[PDB]
Amino acid sequence: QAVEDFLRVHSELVHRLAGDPPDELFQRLDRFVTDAIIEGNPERRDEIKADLARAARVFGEALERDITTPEDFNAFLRELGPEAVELVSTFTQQFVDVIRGDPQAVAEHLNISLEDVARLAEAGEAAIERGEGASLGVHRELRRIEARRNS
Ligand SMILES: [Cl-]
Repeated sequence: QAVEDFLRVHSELVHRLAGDPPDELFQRLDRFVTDAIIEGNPERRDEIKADLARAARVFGEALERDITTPEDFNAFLRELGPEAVELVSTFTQQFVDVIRGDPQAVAEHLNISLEDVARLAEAGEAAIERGEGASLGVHRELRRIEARRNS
C-alpha cells in the first residue's frame, strides 16, 4: 500500500535522532525488513501491513513534536498509549530478527560481509537494551562499517 509513508518518516526520525546523515544503506535495509515482516506471514499480511500504518502515523506525529532524544520519543509513545508503545517495540525487535533470519540476504542487499551483518544485529540488540531502538543502533553501526571499508 502507501506504507512507504512509514519508511519515509521512519528514516527521517531515525537519522535525526542518531546524529547521522541520511544513508542509502539504511533505507535499503529498512525496506528489506518491512518486506520481510510482510512475507513472514502471508496468512496475516494485511494485519502486519496495517500495524505499519498505525506506526507510520506515530512517527509522523513524532516529527511534529519537540523530540530531540530517544527518551523524548519514548515519552511521546507513552502519551500515545500502549498500542503504539508495543507497536514500535514489536517492529524494532523484528528488525533484529529479520537480520538474523536471513544474514546472507542482508549481506546481498547491502554488499557487506556476513561479519558486518552480525555487527548490525549486535548493534541493534544493544540499542534496544539502551532504550534507543534497533534502527538507531543499526544506523550508527552502518557508518562505522562504511568507514572501515570505504575510507
Ligand atoms: Cl537514512
